[PDB]
Amino acid sequence: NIENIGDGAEVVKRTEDTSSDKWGVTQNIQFDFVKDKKYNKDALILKMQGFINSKTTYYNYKNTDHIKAMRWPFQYNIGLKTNDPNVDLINYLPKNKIDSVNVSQTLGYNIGGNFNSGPNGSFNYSKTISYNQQNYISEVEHQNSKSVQWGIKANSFITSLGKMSGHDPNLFVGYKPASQNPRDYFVPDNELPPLVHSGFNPSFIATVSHEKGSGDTSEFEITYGRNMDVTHATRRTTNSYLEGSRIHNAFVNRNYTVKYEVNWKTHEIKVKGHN
Repeated sequence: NIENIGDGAEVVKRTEDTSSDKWGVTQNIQFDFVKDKKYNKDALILKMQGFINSKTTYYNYKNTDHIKAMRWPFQYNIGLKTNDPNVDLINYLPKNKIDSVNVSQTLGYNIGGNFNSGPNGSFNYSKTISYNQQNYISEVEHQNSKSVQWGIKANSFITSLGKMSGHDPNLFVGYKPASQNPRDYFVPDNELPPLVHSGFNPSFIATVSHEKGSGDTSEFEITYGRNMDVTHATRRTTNSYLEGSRIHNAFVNRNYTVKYEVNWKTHEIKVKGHN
């Protein structure tokens, strides 16, 4: 749990695993403390992994028998925040808007406080992210020196019907209903991306600096969750056909938030709370 990355430099590693069956979330956090004699600041690389269940559900609408609903994650939320004035968020990955099916990036470190969030010469330490986001797009929703938040949202779909936007109210609505079971007014699982039928496996990185001797502890709040949309499929007769309608941002910030405290001196980590 201690890796030597060079003369006067080492990485002290800690991990925290925290799950919520209520939110359907697992936070697998890697806390890599960068101890370097040539770097005048405390530094910590946080690798945010785990799982966010999609919580996709299908149900009959009110007292009807012609209207069926699909409650699905329009977006996944991944957020990190500190309330410490002595901490600075110095880099994070992914930085830019990315629609690639797979997101794989590397953070590099070179002795003397040199971080290369660009991916010449080798690194003293590296950390890699890797996640799949088929039909979704990743982009930073918010950033400042104390926080970063990504949105991984429904983007572009090709179902059995054609090329659709993640905002299109007809998205996931079936052409013909299979039965009166509410699932059956919506496209089968092989027409659904994994982020809709199963969930998201996040892989995000953030690096923070801390002014040495300004305080031994800092709190970090990490949030993992979803913004749920509701798609209604209405059976009509022209023999039966389905017409789609959407309640966009039906349930926002359905998130599991965990508060962590790091000790810069002892490299120890506690969980202070969660919802």
